[PDB]
Amino acid sequence: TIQGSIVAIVTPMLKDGGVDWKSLEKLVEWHIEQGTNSIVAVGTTGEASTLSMEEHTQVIKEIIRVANKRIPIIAGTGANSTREAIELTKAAKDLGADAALLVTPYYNKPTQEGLYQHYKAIAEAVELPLILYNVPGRTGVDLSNDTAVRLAEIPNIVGIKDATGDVPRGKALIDALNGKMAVYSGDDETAWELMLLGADGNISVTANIAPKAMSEVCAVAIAKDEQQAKTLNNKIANLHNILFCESNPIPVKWALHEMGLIDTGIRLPLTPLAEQYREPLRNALKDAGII
Amino acid sequence: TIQGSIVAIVTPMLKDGGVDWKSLEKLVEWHIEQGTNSIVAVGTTGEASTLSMEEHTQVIKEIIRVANKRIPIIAGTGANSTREAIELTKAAKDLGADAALLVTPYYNKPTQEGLYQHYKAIAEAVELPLILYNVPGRTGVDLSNDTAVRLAEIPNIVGIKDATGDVPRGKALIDALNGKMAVYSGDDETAWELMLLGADGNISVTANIAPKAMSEVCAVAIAKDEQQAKTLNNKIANLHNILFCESNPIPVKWALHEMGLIDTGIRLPLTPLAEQYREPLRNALKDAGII
Ligand SMILES: N[C@@H](CCCC[NH3+])C(=O)O
Repeated sequence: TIQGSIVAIVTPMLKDGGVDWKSLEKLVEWHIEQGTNSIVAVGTTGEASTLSMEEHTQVIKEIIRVANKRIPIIAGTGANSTREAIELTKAAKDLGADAALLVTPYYNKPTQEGLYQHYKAIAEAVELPLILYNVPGRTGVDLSNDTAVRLAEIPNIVGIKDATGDVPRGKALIDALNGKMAVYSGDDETAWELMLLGADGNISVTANIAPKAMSEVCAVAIAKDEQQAKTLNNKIANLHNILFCESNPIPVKWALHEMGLIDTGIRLPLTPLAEQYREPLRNALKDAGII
Repeated sequence: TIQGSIVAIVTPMLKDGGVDWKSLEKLVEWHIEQGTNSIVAVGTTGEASTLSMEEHTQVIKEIIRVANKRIPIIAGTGANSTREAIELTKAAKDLGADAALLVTPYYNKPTQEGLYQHYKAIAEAVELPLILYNVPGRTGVDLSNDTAVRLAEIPNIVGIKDATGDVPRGKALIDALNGKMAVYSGDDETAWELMLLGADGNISVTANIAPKAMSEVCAVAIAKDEQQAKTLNNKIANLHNILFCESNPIPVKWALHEMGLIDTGIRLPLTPLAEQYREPLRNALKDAGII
């Protein structure tokens, strides 16, 4: 049921790396004003990895408070420990989050059965809608369509963020499932095509700097308007490319800085976008009319 | 500079997941007895990602207590947060660890420069020998030989665990380093080859079940006795392959259970060795004279 443009929102930071609450606040308000359908708080793009548990809670709480029930909020609550994922997802629920996005355990490479048992355990432990999140390139594991299909049987497992960018496989996944659970794109550059094939939305990086354009692209692709989905995407297709010239969220945070929306803060081991890409990005933002 | 067989020790668990302190004590004792040259406490093989911070500290504490200065203890203290890694590495230092092993930040994909700044920051914050650890298949990031050479200039960065299993690449690493830091194998199958090439040791998974054998293999290869290192390694070569039928430490823990040394405990998302693999493992263990 949650659909359209879902922004994986950055966690604005002060020069020293402290969370910049006033920028965070303005961003959320802007996304709501601009058309953004919902926000994933503290996901990969929001630097889940470098924020303390206390900061995860603080950030989730502020985004919910500022949203004021106008759009649904998803809390990023993934962990590579089943026990810890349970704790983070429970905390998200108690905070009133509408759903939780859970990346597959990264680094420790669990088996498919383990991924199955991991998710099942969380779903039975916390009574909240859970969205799976597969991004093999970052985690070391690949949650198969088959395993996702098995998980779709659990009532509170309501979707999956497929960041593979493998359109054929995403379509295969969509078809293998029925409205059993939703499928969200996690790859901005092929998102439009995924939604045209039935995905319910796009958990976007690009929606961070072009919330309305992406808002529109999703509405149109979900309505199966291929031609208008193609020409509305072409206008921002370049953005989809440069926002990953270095690992996300490095580029998108610098973009947001060139837009005057946030400061340069960014936490190690991540680093400020290398000088090498700042100008080509400034030009990409101009070419798209962002600035 | 630590040299030889360095066991990446498992952390024994009771059926319900609780750390089996008694078995751990017995294993540490056994390793010292059998010829193990060093122990890595709470590394990947020790399920560092599913142990609480307190259990982390406790495992290091116990291993150090039992070892009683007989052999150097390395503490696994890697994190994908620079702040977090410094905290864990200071802790290890204050606990009496001889060095710390830090895997490259996983999941969040820092740049090469981010990797350099991450490790540099930790080196300067904690006066303790640090060993880098590159295992691209688990982390989603590959610390290049160039970035390694850079880091080797730093006084207390004393070594690198190269888990690529790419010997020619390791040859190039050993050569480019000009001795500035040690190189350790993180791939049991090719460890004897990397050591014959100049590696100072093997942070081994196999040493968990064949410590006497891996200890001689290491000493002989480090001495550059190619014929004896090959024939000694040939006797345990099938183990290096079987111990990875599923993701480590899933197989080595079960092997150790078949040996009657530990219980079946393992924490989700990890799972006990799949049935189909238990017998073949038992046989390899029998052929190697372990069982
Ligand atoms: N630590 C080893 C274990 C994985 C087991 C593969 N089946 C690695 O990085 O590859």
